[PDB]
Amino acid sequence: ADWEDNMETLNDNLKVIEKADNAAQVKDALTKMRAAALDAKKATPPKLEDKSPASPEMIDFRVGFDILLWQIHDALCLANEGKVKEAQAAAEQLKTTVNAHWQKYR
Amino acid sequence: ADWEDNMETLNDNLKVIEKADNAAQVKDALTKMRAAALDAKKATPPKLEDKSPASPEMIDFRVGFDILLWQIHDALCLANEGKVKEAQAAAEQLKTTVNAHWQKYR
Amino acid sequence: ADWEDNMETLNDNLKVIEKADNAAQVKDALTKMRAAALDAKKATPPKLEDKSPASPEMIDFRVGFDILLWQIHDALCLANEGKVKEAQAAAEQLKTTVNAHWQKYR
Ligand SMILES: [Ca+2]
Ligand SMILES: [Ca+2]
Ligand SMILES: [Ca+2]
Ligand SMILES: [Ca+2]
Ligand code: NA
Ligand SMILES: [Zn+2]
Ligand SMILES: [Zn+2]
Repeated sequence: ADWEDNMETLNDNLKVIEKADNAAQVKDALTKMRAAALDAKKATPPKLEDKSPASPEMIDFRVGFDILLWQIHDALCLANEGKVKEAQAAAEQLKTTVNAHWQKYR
Repeated sequence: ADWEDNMETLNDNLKVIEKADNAAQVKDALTKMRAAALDAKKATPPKLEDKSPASPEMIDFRVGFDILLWQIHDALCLANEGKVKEAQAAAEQLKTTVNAHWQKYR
Repeated sequence: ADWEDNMETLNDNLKVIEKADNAAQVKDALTKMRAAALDAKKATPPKLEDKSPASPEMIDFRVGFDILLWQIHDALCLANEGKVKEAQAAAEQLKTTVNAHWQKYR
């Protein structure tokens, strides 16, 4: 449900970044990604729906989103200094982390 | 500090930022806000005292402080580059989020 | 990695930062510290091995690594601006936090 919609939002803004030209477009898209990742962090993903809220699996899930958030931050920092090409290359690796998380927990 | 005291710290420093003259005052206030938001993640609002510490409700509460922390980060990054007016405008957005969290959990 | 090996990594990279000659070296060390701290967030330290993963003590432990992560970020923000000496001074606060965490949780 809502976790899946957050995953899709992350992918949409990744495509937005991959087809961007100036630094402010990349920044806007990464900011939307950060918001979607934070919204997903509080969800219970489909694979873990049968586990206790107190399970170590859910803590690992949430810390994985913290890792994604610091990767988003690095891309955003590159974009905020006008390094558009480097920001887009960092976002290419974000595609991996985002969709690996998607595929791990769906 | 308990949750209400940490929220008071957030609001006191939002006022300091609103009335600030230079970048050093804004940076000091935002650093205090960051410390308060992190400390608040260890607290429990009175209406959630009967919930499990990792219940979805308490996860939502802690991740709401993560959302605040990333908005604080944006404002502090602006203040660190001497962008005082942009940092104050971002702190005005911070007040909205702080108020919404206050209303949600008090 | 387990908690102790992550603490080893944090201490090793604090030494690297202290002796570092340029911004690339400081950025690399701080990035490794960030990774070790995020990994340690999924661990259980020796003092809390008799506590539940979702106990209040373990939530407080994870928030302590969030605090460290934001201090790492401050030093990394300085290094990203080429302010090597200021970043090393900031890493003095990391040493205090890391040492206190070692003493509290070993
Ligand atoms: Ca009060
Ligand atoms: Ca209640
Ligand atoms: Ca060892
Ligand atoms: Ca060693
Ligand atoms: Na070593
Ligand atoms: Zn947690
Ligand atoms: Zn930053």
